[PDB]
Amino acid sequence: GMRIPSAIQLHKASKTLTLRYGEDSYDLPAEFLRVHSPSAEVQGHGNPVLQYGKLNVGLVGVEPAGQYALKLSFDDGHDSGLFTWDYLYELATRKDQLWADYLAELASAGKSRDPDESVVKLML
Repeated sequence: GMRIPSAIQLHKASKTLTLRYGEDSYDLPAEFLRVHSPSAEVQGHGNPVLQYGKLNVGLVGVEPAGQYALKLSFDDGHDSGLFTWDYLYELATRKDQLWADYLAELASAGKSRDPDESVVKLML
């Protein structure tokens, strides 16, 4: 279709993107959106690489990049890439499942969200 927002909030005190998919109003965190950032002005590469040591990011700013994508700035980022519209809303209704998925990646890659985490279990 198209899904173009009217609620835009980055909630800078809590770094939360709020959006409204059709009727339904969701509020996603900044650290999810940094790692789920398919850069789009790469123009030569596109590997899936795990993005870790990024937990304490926040959102710093947000303005519409024309009519088809939303320019998004991240404190612990590089403020480049397109997010489109329909991909933003796709994420808006998917985050938890994608998060649970990205957790298992971080769990087993022997890295962490946290810049200085301490995996001190033994379960495998």
